[PDB]
Amino acid sequence: EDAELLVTVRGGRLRGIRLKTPGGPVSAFLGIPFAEPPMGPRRFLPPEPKQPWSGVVDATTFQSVCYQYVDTLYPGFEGTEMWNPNRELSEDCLYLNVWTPYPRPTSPTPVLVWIYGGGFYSGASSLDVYDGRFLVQAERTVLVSMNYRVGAFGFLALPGSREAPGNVGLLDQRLALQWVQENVAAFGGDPTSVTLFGESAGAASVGMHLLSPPSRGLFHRAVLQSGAPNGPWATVGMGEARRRATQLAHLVGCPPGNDTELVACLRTRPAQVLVNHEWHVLPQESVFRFSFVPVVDGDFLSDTPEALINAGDFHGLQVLVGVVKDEGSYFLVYGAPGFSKDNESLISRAEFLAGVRVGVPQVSDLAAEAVVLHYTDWLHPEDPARLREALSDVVGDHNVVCPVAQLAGRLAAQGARVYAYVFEHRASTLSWPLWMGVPHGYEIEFIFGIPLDPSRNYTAEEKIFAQRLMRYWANFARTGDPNEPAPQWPPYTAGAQQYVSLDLRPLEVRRGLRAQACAFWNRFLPKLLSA
Amino acid sequence: EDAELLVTVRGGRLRGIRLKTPGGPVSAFLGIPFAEPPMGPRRFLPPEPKQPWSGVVDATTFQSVCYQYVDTLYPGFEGTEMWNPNRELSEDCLYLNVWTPYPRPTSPTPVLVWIYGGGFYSGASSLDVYDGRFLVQAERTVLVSMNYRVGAFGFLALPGSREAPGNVGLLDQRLALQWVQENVAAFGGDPTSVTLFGESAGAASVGMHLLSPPSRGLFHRAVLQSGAPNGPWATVGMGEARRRATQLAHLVGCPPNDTELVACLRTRPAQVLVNHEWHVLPQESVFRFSFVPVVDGDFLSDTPEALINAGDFHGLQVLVGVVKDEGSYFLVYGAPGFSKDNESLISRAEFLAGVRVGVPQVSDLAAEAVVLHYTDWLHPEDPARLREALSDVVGDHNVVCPVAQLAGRLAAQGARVYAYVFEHRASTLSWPLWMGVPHGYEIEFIFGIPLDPSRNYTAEEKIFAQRLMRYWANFARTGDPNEPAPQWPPYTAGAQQYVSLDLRPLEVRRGLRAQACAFWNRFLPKLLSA
Ligand SMILES: *[C@@H]1O[C@H](CO[C@@H]2O[C@@H](C)[C@@H](O)[C@@H](O)[C@@H]2O)[C@@H](O[C@@H]2O[C@H](CO)[C@@H](O)[C@H](O)[C@H]2NC(C)=O)[C@H](O)[C@H]1NC(C)=O
Ligand SMILES: NC(=O)c1cc[n+](COC[n+]2ccccc2/C=N/O)cc1
Ligand SMILES: NC(=O)c1cc[n+](COC[n+]2ccccc2/C=N/O)cc1
Repeated sequence: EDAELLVTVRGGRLRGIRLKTPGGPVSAFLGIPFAEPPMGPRRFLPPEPKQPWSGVVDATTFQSVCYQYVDTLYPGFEGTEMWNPNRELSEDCLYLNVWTPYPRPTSPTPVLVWIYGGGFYSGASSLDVYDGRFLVQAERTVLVSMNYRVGAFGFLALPGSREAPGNVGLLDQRLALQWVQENVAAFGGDPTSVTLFGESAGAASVGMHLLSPPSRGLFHRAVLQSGAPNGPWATVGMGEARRRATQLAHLVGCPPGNDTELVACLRTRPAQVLVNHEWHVLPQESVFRFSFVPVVDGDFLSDTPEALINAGDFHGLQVLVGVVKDEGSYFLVYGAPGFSKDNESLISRAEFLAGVRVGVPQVSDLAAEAVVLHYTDWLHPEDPARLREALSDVVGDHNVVCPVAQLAGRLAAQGARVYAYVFEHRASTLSWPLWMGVPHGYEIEFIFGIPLDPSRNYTAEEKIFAQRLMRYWANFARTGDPNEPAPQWPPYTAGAQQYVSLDLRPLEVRRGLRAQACAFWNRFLPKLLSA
Repeated sequence: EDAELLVTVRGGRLRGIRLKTPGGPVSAFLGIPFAEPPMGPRRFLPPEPKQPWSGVVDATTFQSVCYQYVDTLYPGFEGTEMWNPNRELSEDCLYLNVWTPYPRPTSPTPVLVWIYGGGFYSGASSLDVYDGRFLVQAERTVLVSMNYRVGAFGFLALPGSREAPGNVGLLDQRLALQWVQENVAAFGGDPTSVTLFGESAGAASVGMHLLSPPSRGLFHRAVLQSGAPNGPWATVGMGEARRRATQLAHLVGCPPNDTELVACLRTRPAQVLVNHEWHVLPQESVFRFSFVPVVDGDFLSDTPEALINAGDFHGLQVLVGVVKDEGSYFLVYGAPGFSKDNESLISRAEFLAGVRVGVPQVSDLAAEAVVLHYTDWLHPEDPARLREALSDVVGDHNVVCPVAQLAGRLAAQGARVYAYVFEHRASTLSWPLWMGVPHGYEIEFIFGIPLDPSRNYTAEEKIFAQRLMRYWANFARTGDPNEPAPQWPPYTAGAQQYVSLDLRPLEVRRGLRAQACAFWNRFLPKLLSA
């Protein structure tokens, strides 16, 4: 028996595997149970901690993907299949993974904890692009990632009720963070230096842990990649969540009233059946809206994330935030009129005006025209190419860039040191069409060092670029500064608004995360909706 | 005596005067009475045609200026005094002026009619900058200008009442226009070729004659320089007009019945009325005027905006334009932090205060949309950028975008439109350089004032003035400013082409602040409704 692959955590003993990487070996503990399986009577309930076990649990492979919708838009196409479950769908999915250097570190080492995205309805820690072996080998870091319940299984809420309190998917993440504090030292890891990093809904989750006091004590730095908790999609009100919880029950057949009788009927339904109706709940066919997301309940989140962002004191905290260059294009192929991955998507003006209401759903007619005013070039009001880029900017700015910018500015002004980036390299292996640019999510594979995988076909240049980005992230985890203690990465402040661009070229500093556009979304448009 | 200087019109005989020019003489007939003096019981009443006279009317000097406020803000400053009255004030002021070539033309000659501006509260046809001798010597048209009543005397309205129906200053202009049709031929004019041209409130007046059928059959072409009938300042509703008239009565000690109140105002000396007209404004503004044309269903059957969108304008040729910095002039009269004697480098708090002063409403959220569009959010506190931005706010809202909207609607409904931006700063300009090319400082080049050797213009500016007089007169003859050479293309709603007028040859450009004007003409209007 290899002593390096045997570790004792507070619940019992574990056996791991030695993963081969180009640089050398790393120790992986994949599929460690951290909660009791949330099934049967435990569906929709907060996670119960894993009861201790006798013997040795083999943590040698990724456990099941939490039950979730599978995207069928472009079957067999790499650009969509890379995000689809690469394990079996099961409600028994509350397992986490740990990567550590081989041999185990002598002194305590800082942790990265990955929270995957997927619109709070999908995602898994087992995806190839989340493979932790390259980061941990290259930077001698401990990487942890966990599965959390998505969809109705994680975020269906009948607020006030004990059976469907909502936000249990977030509590899954919290329990995993609690697990990291009690047990990461056994893997040679430092529980006093734990950096959350996540992407999209993962980034939004990271932010909600920043705004929830019981979670704040579990980590010390944050990285928010192409997402934020204050995005118009990341939360719902109690009333909205309740209306979506019972509408799901009705299309499912519940009841054939009491909140307990309602959810008890929901528990008798097979998991696939909830997934298949999940959607038909949204008040409007849109893009960038998701049926079951965290609920502003007064518990996990005492107020809305904006109220909390604005009222928070963030001294002693370090944050790394950023977006891709073309946050918007990925979502337009999924339902906006005139768009496909298989043509140039040169839309008409009528299609642009229609796409605006799909991309900015649930707003007054006056609000929609303000969007049309600011994003139309009135010297070329009908140029199809400009209309396509403009719609991409609309839903990209509204959903991602402007929420991230708003967060970064409040954090910087209120005592946190912020660091901002725009990821602008288009991978040589990208399967999406050229007009989509640098789409949402396609910096992840470079942060995890995927180009170092000999199985893949990235250029030698892209490999060096991943090694540089891995160093930035690890530098931030250790120091809270991505800079090497070489062009300097300046902190982001509300005034200067400095960020750097990430591509094959050296770091270049720029100012403003779409400052003109985001002034519309973060300053004016809220005051239009009140009045 | 000189037979060229004697002309007989319907009302009787007049005697003119020969005037000199560096290119030869021209004939002037200044101070021709075209209406009965609107005094005493005729105050606020529509003009009555001048009754025939016996004898010879002396038409050798300008007549009195209509009673108006006099600008006392920078006493003795050229840039100020050039617009102030240069003749004595009087309610006896309804006179017009005719300039013809010398000797008088034998064939019918195209006629230009000038309507001065001055916010509908001031102005005079006698001002040096409106001297017609150069235009008519160089281009051999007939030129006419009239005085019309301004302020309360021209536009005080008690709608419905007969004692103060409003818009009589516009009727003064119409009456003079009727006078031209009946009498311009006696000077060699062609009443079948009358081009209206005016600046600022005069341009808005021209536009209103475009939209009023009784005026429309009285001219053939129109030039609107830095003004529109659809400006947020050029018209007023019936209710707001009535409120302003009654407050002015209260301010002058009149109570408080339409008949009794007009009667009491008729007893007040004219200067008393002038001293208070500005105090009936509901706010502390720039670019808003107490007594302006009223939309009452008579002169204007509807709002100028409504009449523009409904109009068929085939067979109409219009010349429209603005100067480069329409807003800068108006900020030294009240925007916080501005002066002509400093660089006016304002702070954000001043810029924000200056937005409520430039765009008098809405009361709460509309102000927010303006500051959003006009802030550079990478440089939100740069004073130089804020000075320039508040100038754009005032200029766009009040002039540029009303012009752009009129031009687009007229073009898309059958009119041939020519658009210009005047971008030359005169070497003689007395205003500071941060004001650029201010509002009003294209006129002197249009009237060929640089040709006067007594002034201090350059050789390049004299050629520029001659080129401008040629464009305007070309348009008055043919509806096309182009010389029958880079070409001035018509302005269309899609291409939005215009030319820059400066010492360089014509340069074609697209868009009269297309982005800024989308906000003012498309979004903002909808915001108010909801
Ligand atoms: C670009 O493609 C979109 C998407 O539809 C295509 O139609 C398929 C038959 C196939 O050829 C793929 O390229 C795409 O999936 C086009 O939008 C469609 O247009 C048709 C007719 O107007 C309509 O019936 C569909 O409903 C439309 N789909 C959507 C999502 O709007 C678009 O016209 C194409 N643009 C081009 C060719 O310039
Ligand atoms: N629960 C559902 O049925 C359901 C259906 C569709 N979507 C939206 O999915 C489309 N989509 C839209 C944008 C990006 C990705 C994807 C697909 N990801 O798997 C969410 C839930
Ligand atoms: N009666 C009025 O509305 C009114 C408005 C403004 N002013 C004075 O405004 C100053 N001003 C501002 C801009 C141009 C000229 C002048 C001055 N008049 O010659 C007088 C009367």
